[PDB]
Amino acid sequence: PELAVHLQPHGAVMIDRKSMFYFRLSGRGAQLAFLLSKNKNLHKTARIWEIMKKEEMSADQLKEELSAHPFTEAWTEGLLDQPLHVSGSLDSYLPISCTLQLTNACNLSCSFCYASSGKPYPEELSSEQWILVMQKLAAHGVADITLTGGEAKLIKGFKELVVVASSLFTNVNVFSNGLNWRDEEVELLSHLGNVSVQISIDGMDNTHDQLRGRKGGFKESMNTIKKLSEANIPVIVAMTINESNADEVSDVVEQCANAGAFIFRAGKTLSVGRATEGFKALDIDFEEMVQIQLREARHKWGDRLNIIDWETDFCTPGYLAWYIRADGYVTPCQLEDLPLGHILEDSMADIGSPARLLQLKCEAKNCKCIGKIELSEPDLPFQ
Amino acid sequence: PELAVHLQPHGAVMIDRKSMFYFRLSGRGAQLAFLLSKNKNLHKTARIWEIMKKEEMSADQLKEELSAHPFTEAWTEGLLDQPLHVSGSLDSYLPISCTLQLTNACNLSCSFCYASSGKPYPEELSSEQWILVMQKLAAHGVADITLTGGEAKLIKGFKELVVVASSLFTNVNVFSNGLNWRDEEVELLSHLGNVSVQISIDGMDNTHDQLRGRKGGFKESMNTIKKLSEANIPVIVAMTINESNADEVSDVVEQCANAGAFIFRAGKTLSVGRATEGFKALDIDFEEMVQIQLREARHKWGDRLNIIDWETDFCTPGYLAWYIRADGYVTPCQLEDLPLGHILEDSMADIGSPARLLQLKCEAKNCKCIGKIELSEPDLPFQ
Ligand SMILES: C[S@@+](CC[C@H](N)C(=O)[O-])C[C@H]1O[C@@H](n2cnc3c(N)ncnc32)[C@H](O)[C@@H]1O
Ligand SMILES: C[S@@+](CC[C@H](N)C(=O)[O-])C[C@H]1O[C@@H](n2cnc3c(N)ncnc32)[C@H](O)[C@@H]1O
Ligand code: SF4
Ligand code: SF4
Ligand code: FES
Ligand code: FES
Ligand SMILES: [Mg+2]
Ligand SMILES: [Mg+2]
Repeated sequence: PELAVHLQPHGAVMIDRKSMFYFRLSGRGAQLAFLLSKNKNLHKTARIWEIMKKEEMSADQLKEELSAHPFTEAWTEGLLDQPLHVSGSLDSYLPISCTLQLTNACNLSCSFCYASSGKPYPEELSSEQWILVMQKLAAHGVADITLTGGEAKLIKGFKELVVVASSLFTNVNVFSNGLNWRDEEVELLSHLGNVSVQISIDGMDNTHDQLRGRKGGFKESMNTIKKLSEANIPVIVAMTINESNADEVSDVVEQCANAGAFIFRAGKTLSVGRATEGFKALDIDFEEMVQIQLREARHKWGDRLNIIDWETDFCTPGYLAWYIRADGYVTPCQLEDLPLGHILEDSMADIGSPARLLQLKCEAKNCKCIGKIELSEPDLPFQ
Repeated sequence: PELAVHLQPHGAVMIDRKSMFYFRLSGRGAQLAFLLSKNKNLHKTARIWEIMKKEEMSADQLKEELSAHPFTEAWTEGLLDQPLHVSGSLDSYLPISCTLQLTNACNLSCSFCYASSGKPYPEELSSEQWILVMQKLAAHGVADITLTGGEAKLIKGFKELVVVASSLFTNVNVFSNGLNWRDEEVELLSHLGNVSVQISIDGMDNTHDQLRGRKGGFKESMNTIKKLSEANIPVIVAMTINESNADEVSDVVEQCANAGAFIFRAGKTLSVGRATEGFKALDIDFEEMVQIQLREARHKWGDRLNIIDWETDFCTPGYLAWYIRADGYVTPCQLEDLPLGHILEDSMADIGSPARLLQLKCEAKNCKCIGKIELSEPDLPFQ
């Protein structure tokens, strides 16, 4: 693991930047973690605690205390032996993960698209501006970046941008419809080494092609999955479910397994953007139909492919993750246009205002997760 | 080494956080460093460069390019194989080293004291406020902290504060007159492991005691040096030269070597604070007298003690190092009361304003280094 401690106004989190697992630290636990990362010795850390805190603590008591949870238990086995990166703020909520909508342009114009993509916004951040943004985010401790759109790789200067992303972040993911991939793009992402690709597949050939409005789209996108996987790029396949494709999940999973994909994830079509027109919620029969196929698929393909459960490493919207639109406005979530601020016009500290987050929590209509967030009781390191 | 890249408005620096050596990166060199830290392979990095830059580059050309300087040469030997910490800003100058004046209180009242120490300021930051400050500095990439005063360890809550400093920074140094050290303070700093102590010794017994106004001060302070060294704490001895002690340098060096000190540094008395009254610049005969003793001392004791040269790891005042006074005002240098800002009232970004730094560069009367600083031509990574 590549561990970091990220400070927040109500407490700190420890993050494994590689897996993006994170763990809410108690104030005491954070202090002990920092000590162990420095002196690397349970006896030394316990004795320091005794001196500074005027409280008895032996190495056995410290070991037993940390053995109370499997993650803190690893701190007694040398997990904290590498330098622990420090980031964040006690005064504002700064993210550990961001999703950057590089452009709203797209070669498709899917009738369900939550982003209403196809045409770019009249003014979008240039690749040079996104490179400025990424330097600011990385210097603030953002560890994980997703590049989306639209079709992200349509942005002029994409190659330089994705190199900057790879260089400045622990993990990069590029979301793509899988169309119009060039050999040197595959090669570039392969060599960069920390870039994954998420490809949308919405059915077998004919259903996918109808839903996406592209005859031959499935075959091209599946070929892209194969080329990426052959170049050792982790591929995540995202299938967005509706009444047309609900019965095709198991067949799609097989195709993805054969193509070498790493992860398969199915999700509902949400009533956002172009999908609002004529929206019908997935009724219960179709939802159960998906679930039985996911279960069957794990029995069959679970060895060769991670098949995600239908509906922590979840970065809480707004508090731990930001979505940055192609026009520069920052929101808690790719589904939400209610802004925290503007990435060029406002300071990082102002964007992460706790008061605004509370306001967005009660006013957001499209991100369903943010309204459900319950902050833990304040428990800060060092008091 | 524990390497970091710190962005500035005119270019980036690579820092070894352990030794505090740093190196101005060219924009190209910074890009190559990040790539090598990620894919860890000269062939992969060269090929990525070819694809993104549309310029030919083989592994041999990359190796030859980096072999042009001994530090970049190590990047072809795996120096960059651990995660590279990113910090800084393209819009303001943020420091990599800070010196925190925890209090202006002191048990002595030396007639030369640049800080005019003895009585605390009427309002000083509490240890709790300093702990808030340290979290902000560490989250902004400050790697190295010095705790000074006054006598820093007089601050209420010193033990908790120095533990926070050790926990949040790669290196901590505590400056002390060497008086009134408790056994558990020595033990605490020993166990923390990344804390050094700088002790002032201004002559042999009688000259030191006269200059410091403390009969028995030399014997007590030398005993502290011995206790600290016996506990494996690196001790730096600082001798501040005047006409009274200039001929005692070699004798002091011997005492410091015998006591186990790590570094000996002699410096001039500067016309700041209480020393302005009756100030006489060290004339040339006394300055040469010091130099001959330093030379003799290195011949004799250079094996057992680092004897610093009379008059990079020098962190440029204001641009790379901040001094934070006990009243919270930030200045470029411990000798200078001209402020960059206030650590509680102003944002980090506002304190490091490039325009204010230029103004301080031309208006500062007491820091002699800042006026001499010449910024290199702008050479930013990623354009
Ligand atoms: C906005 S697309 C951008 C990347 C790329 N153009 C693509 O389609 O894969 C990101 C993901 O959102 C999904 N998506 C689009 N509209 C949606 C909606 N209304 N509800 C749920 N997911 C949706 C897409 O199918 C895709 O998996
Ligand atoms: C301000 S003292 C604070 C720490 C502690 N009280 C001590 O004296 O070591 C830090 C250093 O500055 C030195 N110093 C004080 N006044 C000075 C002056 N006018 N010129 C040069 N150094 C000075 C001290 O001797 C000491 O080495
Ligand atoms: S879902 Fe992806 S491919 Fe379809 S219009 Fe939206 S951005 Fe384009
Ligand atoms: S030089 Fe150090 S010991 Fe002397 S008055 Fe100043 S702060 Fe106190
Ligand atoms: S994070 Fe916005 S809906 Fe889940
Ligand atoms: S840094 Fe101020 S005088 Fe040297
Ligand atoms: Mg059908
Ligand atoms: Mg004399």
